[PDB]
Amino acid sequence: DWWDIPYPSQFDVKSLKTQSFISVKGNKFIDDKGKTFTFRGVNIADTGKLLSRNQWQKSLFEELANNWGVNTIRLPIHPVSWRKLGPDVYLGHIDEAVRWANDLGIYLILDWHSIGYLPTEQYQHPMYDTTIKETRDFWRRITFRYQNVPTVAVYELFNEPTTMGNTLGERNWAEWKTLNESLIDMIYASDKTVIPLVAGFNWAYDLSPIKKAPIEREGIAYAAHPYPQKAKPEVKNDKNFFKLWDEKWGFAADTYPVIATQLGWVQPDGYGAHIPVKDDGSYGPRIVKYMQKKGVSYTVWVFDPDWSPTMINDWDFTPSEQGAFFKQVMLEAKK
Amino acid sequence: DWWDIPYPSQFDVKSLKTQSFISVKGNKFIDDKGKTFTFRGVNIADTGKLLSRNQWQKSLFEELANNWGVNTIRLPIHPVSWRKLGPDVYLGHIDEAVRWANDLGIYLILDWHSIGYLPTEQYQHPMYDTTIKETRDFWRRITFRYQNVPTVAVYELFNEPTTMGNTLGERNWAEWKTLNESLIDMIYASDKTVIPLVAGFNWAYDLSPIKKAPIEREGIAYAAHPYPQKAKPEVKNDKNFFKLWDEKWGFAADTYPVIATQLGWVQPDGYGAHIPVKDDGSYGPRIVKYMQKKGVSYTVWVFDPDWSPTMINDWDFTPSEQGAFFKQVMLEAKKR
Amino acid sequence: SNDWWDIPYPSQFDVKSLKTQSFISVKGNKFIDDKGKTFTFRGVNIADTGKLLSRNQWQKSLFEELANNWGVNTIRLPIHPVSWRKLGPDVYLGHIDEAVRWANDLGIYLILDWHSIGYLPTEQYQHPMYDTTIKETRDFWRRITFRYQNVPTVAVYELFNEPTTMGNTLGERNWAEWKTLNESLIDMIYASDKTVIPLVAGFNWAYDLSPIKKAPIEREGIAYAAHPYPQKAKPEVKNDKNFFKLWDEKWGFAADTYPVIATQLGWVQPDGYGAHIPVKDDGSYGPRIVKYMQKKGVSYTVWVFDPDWSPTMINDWDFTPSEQGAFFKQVMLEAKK
Ligand SMILES: OC[C@H]1O[C@@H](O[C@@H]2[C@@H](O)[C@H](O[C@H]3[C@H](O)[C@@H](O)[C@H](O)O[C@@H]3CO)O[C@H](CO)[C@H]2O)[C@H](O)[C@@H](O)[C@@H]1O
Ligand SMILES: OC[C@H]1O[C@@H](O[C@@H]2[C@@H](O)[C@H](O[C@H]3[C@H](O)[C@@H](O)[C@H](O)O[C@@H]3CO)O[C@H](CO)[C@H]2O)[C@H](O)[C@@H](O)[C@@H]1O
Ligand SMILES: OC[C@H]1O[C@@H](O[C@@H]2[C@@H](O)[C@H](O[C@H]3[C@H](O)[C@@H](O)[C@H](O)O[C@@H]3CO)O[C@H](CO)[C@H]2O)[C@H](O)[C@@H](O)[C@@H]1O
Ligand SMILES: [Cl-]
Ligand SMILES: [Cl-]
Ligand SMILES: [Cl-]
Ligand SMILES: [Cl-]
Ligand SMILES: [Cl-]
Ligand SMILES: [Cl-]
Ligand SMILES: [Cl-]
Ligand SMILES: [Cl-]
Ligand SMILES: [Cl-]
Ligand SMILES: [Cl-]
Ligand SMILES: [Cl-]
Ligand SMILES: [Cl-]
Ligand SMILES: [Mg+2]
Ligand SMILES: [Mg+2]
Ligand SMILES: [Mg+2]
Ligand SMILES: [Mg+2]
Ligand SMILES: [Mg+2]
Ligand code: NA
Repeated sequence: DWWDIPYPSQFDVKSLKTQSFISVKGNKFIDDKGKTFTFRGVNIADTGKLLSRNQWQKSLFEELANNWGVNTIRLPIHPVSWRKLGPDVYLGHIDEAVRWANDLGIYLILDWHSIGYLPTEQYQHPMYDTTIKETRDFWRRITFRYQNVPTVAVYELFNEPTTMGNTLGERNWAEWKTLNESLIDMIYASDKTVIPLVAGFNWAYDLSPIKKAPIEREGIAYAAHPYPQKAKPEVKNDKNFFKLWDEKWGFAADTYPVIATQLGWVQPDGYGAHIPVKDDGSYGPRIVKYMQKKGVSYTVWVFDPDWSPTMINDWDFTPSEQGAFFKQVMLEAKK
Repeated sequence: DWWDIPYPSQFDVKSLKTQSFISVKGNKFIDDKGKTFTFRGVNIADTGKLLSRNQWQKSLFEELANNWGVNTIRLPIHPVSWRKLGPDVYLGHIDEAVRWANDLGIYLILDWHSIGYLPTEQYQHPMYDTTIKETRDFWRRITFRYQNVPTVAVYELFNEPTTMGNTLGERNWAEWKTLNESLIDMIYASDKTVIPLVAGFNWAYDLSPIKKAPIEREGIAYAAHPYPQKAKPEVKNDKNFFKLWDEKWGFAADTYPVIATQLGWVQPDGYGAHIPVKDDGSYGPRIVKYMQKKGVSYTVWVFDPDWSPTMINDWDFTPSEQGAFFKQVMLEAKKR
Repeated sequence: SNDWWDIPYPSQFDVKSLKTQSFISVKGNKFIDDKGKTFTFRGVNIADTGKLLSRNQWQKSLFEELANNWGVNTIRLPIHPVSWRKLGPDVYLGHIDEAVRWANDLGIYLILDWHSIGYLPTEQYQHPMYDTTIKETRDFWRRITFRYQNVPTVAVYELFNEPTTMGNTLGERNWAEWKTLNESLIDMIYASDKTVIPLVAGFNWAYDLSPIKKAPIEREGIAYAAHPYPQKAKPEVKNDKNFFKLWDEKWGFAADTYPVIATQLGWVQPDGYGAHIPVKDDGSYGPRIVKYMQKKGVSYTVWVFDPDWSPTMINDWDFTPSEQGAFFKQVMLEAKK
């Protein structure tokens, strides 16, 4: 009977090992000793995708933490999967990830993984389909459940804002800013320790609206998705890419913390190659140097052998080209 | 086939015996002879809950009208139940209630029983989940079906507005006022005889925004849900409670009619007792004294043996502590 | 797969499968073809695709009968939201593809009509068969516009059949709100295919265009809809002058400035099959509305070429004409010559 459906519960914080909260201070993330912190890690696939082939298991997190140098895993929660498993079940699996990550001393970014224009509720593909109501309810449920959990560090409100050339609606920063502020307010009402992560347009590439109209809330960070072909100089060299990246997103790191929550590449004739992820490989060192110099955090897309661009070519973790490259970067940074 | 689905029908007003319309005049409800009317009664449970145990029957209304002194029953229509039964079936059951109530000379308050913040479509619990679209459609359908029906006196638009400490959204009176005004316009386009009942924030406790920004429509009343622990005076007496009640909701009764559409208590150590309904029993006399001196209408929550605070222990109507108290209040008021 | 991550991205209609057929465009108050010649849409509604499928009447032979024997150059498809949901987008679009091929084979054009009745801003409607949301409406037009990019056969996107608040029982009718919402739909459509013709309707069931004099839709290439059923205008004395004047006041004036399509019109006898206000008439309306539209150069699609939905143009699927059917058949055959 519907009147017997129970009220929800909160994650048991006493079940966790000691782990520092991460906080925002100025343009930096800091730990609870005030030391500058950067998120460095990978995306994995949606929980439901992983479960379907029995790959949702602690051993995945152990591989990443022990052999790939990560301190962070981004979970791209697809709305269609949230519905298919159902909130109750999906949250039970996120609980597993919290325990696994906490045991390894690594952090999670929870990403509401839609692509499109939330104010008109139009999207790139049905797997990303959602509504304002459902998006708010997702964040309400997450915020309540993971109150006071240091492991869950960042709430990435809406993966990739885009109107696809205004075919989805009229992109309007004021409208999107207001909606983000509304989501932030629901979260902060419930847990002030979490870091909301806000994205710009052009699939989370273009932060330039914040130069004059930044989100008017404290404690937030900005996302950036600097895939190789987002910037399109004729002469492909460091100086030209840096000029273009500076203008569209890199400038943000001067004032706010930035997480490049997707980045990566595959050869133009490789597996799952498509605009804007095609590159000859020179992008790898370029984006890493750029982020290193600016102190930008990152999670590579994607530690999965099916979804592209892949970091691994099979579930024995055989590295792809970009996987081998980023593996060494992250291991060296962990050292 | 969908193109053969019929258009809706209106309730047959000739099926009813004579019963006065209730109307709003200034700060009072009145009947069709101008006599001041006070709604005094109870909530019963959602229709679907009652049907599930075969307790949706005229006998329930007879018990209340004959033995408990009520002149009003409030029906808390839960959105999840509206969906589960479906509109067509649920309306057929409301039609039964209308006939039963009319035959007994009592009135109905129809309550769209949600708890949360309709402008952001976020709620306390999924049983209350709704949308602006579904809420409008509920009122559209009700207004059409029950046109010119005196028995159905009050349309209580949204039971308990709350943002749960702004976890559901940012409470904003202007926005809420505007949405109620939109709903009222839909209703009044269809039936100007009905009384809309509008609620404030803090679970329909706080009407204070209306001091400066009242709903800009005539013929409405305001809800109040003055549970015992809503007001929290350090020193618990008539003076301090009356002052706090005055400030947040009682003042409204100076200017508009007010229905306390939920009130009641359970002893603090009682099975199932919770904030804000815990009380040592002194609230009963105090809230009744306050309401009586201000001429405030009321429907006790709840005449059900399961849903708390209960007025009865079982379906033989054994009164609970608050049940026994309010029964004697209502029987005495009916004789006055 | 039954796996959601394997669901393909959508595809566009194969424009190479089509015979040559001119695009129709808007220029001033006229429709024109690709030679610059003034074009007039003249044809009929048929029923919703799902209704027709249910009895195996969604057939090429229906389009052939109309094009070959009834003088039409246009068919309007009234896509009901409940049917969109019942068949599902993917399947419904596959059936629209059939219509595109049929119409192109015959050299005739389609008007695609998102066939709801009510007030989209509040998402409240006349009947559940018309029920929709802003989200679903936008998505319909997004999908349609993508699929039929660069397809001349598909000429007009009729955004929302019949705006009405039913005496403000559905919401407060408000031109500014409605204008803005139509502009929003147009922007999404134009971002995907600038060649299409959006068709915008006013209140009172797509009858009152008068608000456009000072508050027209602020986009180029727009046509306006009117549904001038016989009892919409109510002159005290029934004669040509009084009907023409009332028609010009509420909608016909629009044709002086913009192209207009009367996407529903027609009548039945007051004691006839399915008779109801506002479609009852003794027949004098037929010559009147045709004379008026021909003077103004107004395009039209009669409601409806179906034996079940009323007012009918035919009594059976052998195409035996009803009173209005025979009348309009003669008019359209003469106009085609
Ligand atoms: O079935 C089609 C195709 O799917 C490919 O995997 C997809 C990923 O490439 C895709 O990654 C994108 C992110 O979701 C976006 O946020 C970002 O804009 O772009 C990323 C790179 O495209 O994710 C989806 C799931 O969201 C995957 O389905 C397969 O690799 C490929 O084999 C297959 O043909
Ligand atoms: O299943 C949990 C619990 O349900 C209890 O019954 C509930 C009622 O107590 C509850 O009453 C509330 C009103 O609906 C609200 O408007 C008001 O704010 O607060 C009232 C409580 O003080 O109603 C719900 C249905 O809406 C009932 O489920 C049972 O009493 C209890 O035994 C059971 O464990
Ligand atoms: O089942 C009831 C009744 O349905 C009739 O068919 C309906 C059509 O008459 C109706 O046409 C209307 C248009 O849809 C509207 O846009 C316009 O305002 O009014 C038209 C009528 O004047 O369409 C619906 C589908 O939308 C049909 O169901 C049958 O003709 C009748 O026999 C039957 O009893
Ligand atoms: Cl519970
Ligand atoms: Cl576990
Ligand atoms: Cl964009
Ligand atoms: Cl803040
Ligand atoms: Cl009876
Ligand atoms: Cl509140
Ligand atoms: Cl406020
Ligand atoms: Cl008024
Ligand atoms: Cl109207
Ligand atoms: Cl207006
Ligand atoms: Cl334009
Ligand atoms: Cl009629
Ligand atoms: Mg946390
Ligand atoms: Mg484009
Ligand atoms: Mg009434
Ligand atoms: Mg008894
Ligand atoms: Mg076209
Ligand atoms: Na579009």
